[PDB]
Amino acid sequence: PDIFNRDPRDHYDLLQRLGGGTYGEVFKARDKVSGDLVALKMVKMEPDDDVSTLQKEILILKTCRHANIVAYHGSYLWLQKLWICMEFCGAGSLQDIYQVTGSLSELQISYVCREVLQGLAYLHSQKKIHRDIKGANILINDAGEVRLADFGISAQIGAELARRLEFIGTPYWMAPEVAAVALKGGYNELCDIWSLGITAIELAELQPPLFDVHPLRVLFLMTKSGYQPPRLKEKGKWSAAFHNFIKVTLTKSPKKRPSATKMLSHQLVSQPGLNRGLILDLLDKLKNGN
Amino acid sequence: PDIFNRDPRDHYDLLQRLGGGTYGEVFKARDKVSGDLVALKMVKMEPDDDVSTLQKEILILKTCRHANIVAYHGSYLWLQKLWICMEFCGAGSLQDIYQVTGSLSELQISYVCREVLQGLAYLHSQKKIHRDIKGANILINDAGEVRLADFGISAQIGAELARRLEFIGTPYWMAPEVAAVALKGGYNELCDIWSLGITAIELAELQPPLFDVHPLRVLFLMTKSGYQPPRLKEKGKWSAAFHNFIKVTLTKSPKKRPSATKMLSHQLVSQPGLNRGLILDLLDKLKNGN
Ligand SMILES: Cc1c(-c2cc3cc(NC(=O)O[C@H]4COC[C@@H]4C)ncc3c(N)c2F)cnc2c1NCCO2
Ligand SMILES: Cc1c(-c2cc3cc(NC(=O)O[C@H]4COC[C@@H]4C)ncc3c(N)c2F)cnc2c1NCCO2
Ligand code: NA
Repeated sequence: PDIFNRDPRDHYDLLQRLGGGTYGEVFKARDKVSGDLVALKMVKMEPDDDVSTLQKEILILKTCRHANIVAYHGSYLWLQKLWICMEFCGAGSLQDIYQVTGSLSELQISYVCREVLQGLAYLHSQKKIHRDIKGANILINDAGEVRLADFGISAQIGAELARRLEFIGTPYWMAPEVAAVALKGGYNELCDIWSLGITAIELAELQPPLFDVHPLRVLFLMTKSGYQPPRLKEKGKWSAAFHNFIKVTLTKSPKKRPSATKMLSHQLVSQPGLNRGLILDLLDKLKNGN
Repeated sequence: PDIFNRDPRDHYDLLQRLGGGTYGEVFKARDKVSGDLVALKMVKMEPDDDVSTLQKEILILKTCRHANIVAYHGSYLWLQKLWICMEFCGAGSLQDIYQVTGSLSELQISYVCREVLQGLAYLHSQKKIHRDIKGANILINDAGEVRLADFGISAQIGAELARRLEFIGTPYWMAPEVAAVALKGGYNELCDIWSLGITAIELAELQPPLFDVHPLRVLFLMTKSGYQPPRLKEKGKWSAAFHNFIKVTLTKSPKKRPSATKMLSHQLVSQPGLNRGLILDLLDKLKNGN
């Protein structure tokens, strides 16, 4: 896959850290030669991470042509630190945008959901799971394309699972079923479908349900037997299709939750009038206001 | 249950913390009146905590009279902290002991296994799961009795989760199945039967299996398909019954792992001659070598 064995700072200059920690170590950078702006993500490499596996995963990312996946431009290995070069989105995430433009329109939310579903179906078709669908992780590039970042690499999943070990504690005494559950963490492809439903509410109300309750209490609320899937709080403001999209995506039982493929036949994401223009208006509103 | 809503510092002199963090906030203290030594566990309360659930949970521990459960002496609620008064064990945990005496004999381990099984049977009958069966959490009072601690109350569960929130992330977007797993769902009480089998090995070799391996790598191995349940290293050193005890307690599938009650019929734990005299000898060995 031709992963560079060079210090990426040999070719780029870091300008700005992105995400405030929510993205990890991700930087806005400038191609020294061409001056092009890119995003460099640094995935710390453990000695255990087999570079043979890395090469296979990077090849998959390099050959990706899906319009809803963040563009891969190359990668670097230097001092056991893997760097991935991708497109830089001046607009950033949808969270960066609606924090300025405000509530997104139903059609705009519909376009976003359709595009994210298309991307989710591509990831799921590779037996990948995103696990963190949310406004902060859906990116709008300068051309108005909705894209998800594909970080399906063992070194990244290993880092996430490294925090999961600090969460569950020491494993030496754990039963196999406890270790298996803790490892998977309940994450399954259809969990991205639920997360998208929540995101649609986030884009519609500028925050997810129960955001006014501190996390610990929400975890106990979510896991009550009678926990009910959230809904939009302003009925009249939205069509029956939007409400139904939420109802269907936010199915409590994973077995009965529809896949990304099936969801693409839903009225809200199949309706006429969904075109890139909707995002170009949003970008205009962000750059120039009212 | 009469949870005294007075300052417990008025009735006890705090002498020294216990456990070095593994037990949380625990203090060896003295009753200012009777002079008896006690163990106080300080649980951080949330301003949200439902006090009705707390009372219902303390009454159960108060009316507990099981010989294999640490006695409950009373509790205090003060300045957003729940203090639980219990008996104090001058010898500490089996871990604190075998780190000085060396490995235990098969007969001593058999006695510890029957008593722990007795305590587990009680907790499992209450729909409670210990989850932390290990030498560090098996206490030995001066009389040679083996006792498990019953901290099966919501305040403690929330207390421990609040400490681990930094390692799991925000929950607002998580699907129900993901939230359920993060809150220790997905397995049975039989996981304690496994943890005791590992503990039996721990008491005989001073270490759980694979202790010399990185906890992350261990987890991966346990989840691997062909994972072999651990066994005792030196076969000749132990009886056929002890080996079988390990074999059945370390059954891979939980659907086939016997219950605490069913294990109490195993030869190793139903053999005559098992009494606290075995531990009183270990405590003597702890006091003056040999
Ligand atoms: C989303 C993500 C990324 C990631 C962020 C990017 C941000 C931007 N742009 C941006 O942030 O712009 C704002 C700052 O300046 C103006 C805007 C307000 N561009 C490209 C990115 C890119 N390719 C990425 F892969 C990297 N790692 C991640 C995640 N999700 C969580 C798991 O780890
Ligand atoms: C085990 C536990 C406890 C707990 C510890 C106790 C320690 C001692 N004694 C002791 O440690 O003595 C040594 C240090 O000094 C001399 C000895 C070497 N006595 C009574 C205890 C008692 N009743 C407890 F409930 C409290 N919270 C816990 C756990 N397990 C993890 C979850 O939270
Ligand atoms: Na062993």
